Amino acid sequence: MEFWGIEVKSGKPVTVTPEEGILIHVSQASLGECKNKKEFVPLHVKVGNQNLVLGTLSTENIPQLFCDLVFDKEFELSHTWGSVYFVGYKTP
Amino acid sequence: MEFWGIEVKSGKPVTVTPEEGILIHVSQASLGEKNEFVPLHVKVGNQNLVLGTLSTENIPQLFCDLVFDKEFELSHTGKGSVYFVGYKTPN
Amino acid sequence: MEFWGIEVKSGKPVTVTPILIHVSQASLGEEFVPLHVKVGNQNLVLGTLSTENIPQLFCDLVFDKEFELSHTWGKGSVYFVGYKTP
Amino acid sequence: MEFWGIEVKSGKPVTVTPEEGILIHVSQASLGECKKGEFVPLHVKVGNQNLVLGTLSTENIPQLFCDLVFDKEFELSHTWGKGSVYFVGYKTPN
Amino acid sequence: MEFWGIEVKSGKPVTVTPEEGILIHVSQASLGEKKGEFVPLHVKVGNQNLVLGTLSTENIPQLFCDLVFDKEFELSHTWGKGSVYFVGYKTP
Repeated sequence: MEFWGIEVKSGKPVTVTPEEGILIHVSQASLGECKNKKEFVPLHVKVGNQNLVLGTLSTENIPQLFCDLVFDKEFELSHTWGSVYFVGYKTP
Repeated sequence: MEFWGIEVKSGKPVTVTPEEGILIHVSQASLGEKNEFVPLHVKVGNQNLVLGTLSTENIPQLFCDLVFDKEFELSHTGKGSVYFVGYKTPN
Repeated sequence: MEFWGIEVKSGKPVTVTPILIHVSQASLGEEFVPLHVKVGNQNLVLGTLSTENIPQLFCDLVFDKEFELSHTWGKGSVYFVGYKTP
Repeated sequence: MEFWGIEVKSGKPVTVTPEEGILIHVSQASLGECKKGEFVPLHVKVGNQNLVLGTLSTENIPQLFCDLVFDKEFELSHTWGKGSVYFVGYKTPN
Repeated sequence: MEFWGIEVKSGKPVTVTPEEGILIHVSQASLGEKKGEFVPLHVKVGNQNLVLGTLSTENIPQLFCDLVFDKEFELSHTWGKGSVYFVGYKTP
C-alpha cells in the first residue's frame, strides 16, 4: 500500500491506468490556490462506458471533499475551472 | 472489488439488484450540473428510509458508508440528476 | 454483512439489541435537533442536526451491546442507517 | 470490538488508559446542549505532546467526525464552561 | 498500530520519515488557537508538490482525511499566526 496523487489541470482529461492487479483508492479532491476567488467546479470521471460526476467544489465554501473511491480499471478525471489535486493510495 | 456508479433521474426511481454473493457499497451522492432542497430516498424491503438531503447552494454532495446486500431502490425529486457512486465487493 | 436501518420517531425512543451493529449516519426526514443514545449506563449525545444547515451527519459508530436511540424534533423522524456484521 | 464513549465536562480533563494490547478508537466529538456563539477547542495530551484535535462551534459546528487511534494513555480536555463534549468510538485489540 | 501526531508551526515545514516497516496514516489536520483567513495545506512527496486542502479560521477549523504515506514526505502551511496539527496513527 503506497501513496498516490495527481494534479488535474482545466480541460483535457487525465487518464489514469491501474496496473493489472492494483487498485487506485482516491481519498480526496482539493482545489489548488486561487488569488481571485469568487466559482464552482464540477468533478467528472469516465470509467468504462460510464461518465459520472464525483462532486462539485467551490472556492471559499467547499475547497475540498473527502471520498472513498476505488478504481480497478482505467479512468479519466476532468474539470473546467486552476487545478484540482486528487490524492489517495494504491493497493493490490 | 470494482467501481460502481449510477445516474438517477428526477422522479424516476432506479432499482439496483446485487448479484448473488456481492455487496454494493455506496460511498457518496452528488448533484449533477449551478443557477433547492433534494431529499434522497431508499427502499430496502418495505423500509422507505431517507439517506439525506442535498442542497443546490450549500450541500451539492454528501459522503456515506452504506452497504446493500439485497435489492434496493434509490429515488429523488426536480431539474437534474443525482449520481450515487461506490464499489462492489463480495460477502 | 447486511443492510441495517431504523426510523426513530419524535418522543418514541427505539431500543436496538444485537453480531455488531455499525451506524454510518443519521439523517432528518421531511431549528436544532440533538441526537441521544443510551448504552451501558451512559447517556450520550451523538450530535445535533439542523433543518436548514445540517440535515444529516456521517459517523463510524459500533454497537456490540443493546442501545437506545432518541430525539425531540416533534415535526419529523430521524433515520439511522448502517450495516450489521459479525 | 466494543462500544466506548466519555462525557468530558468543562475544566475537568479526563484521562483514558487503554489496557496493554487494546486500542481506543475515537470516531467523533460532539457538543452537549447549551442555552451564545462560542468556539470550543478540543485538546489531547499524549506522552510529551499536547495537540489540538479540532474546534467545535455552537451555531455552526456542533460535532466533528474523526479516525483517531490511541495505543497509550491520553487526556482529553476543553474549556467551554457552559457544557460538556462527548467523545465516542470503540475499543479493539492490537 | 500506534498514535502519531505533529505540530507544524508557520514557516517551519516538517519532514516526516516513516520508520522501516511502517506506514504513516494521517487522519486529520486542525488549526491551533482574532482574524478571518485561509490556510492552504501542502505536502511534498517524491517529485510531487500537492495541496491537501484549505482550512479557514471562521468556517473550516479542521478537515478529515484518509492519507497513507509509505515514504518520506514534507507537510507545510502558510498561516503565520499559529500552527496546524496533523494527527493519525502508524501501522505496518
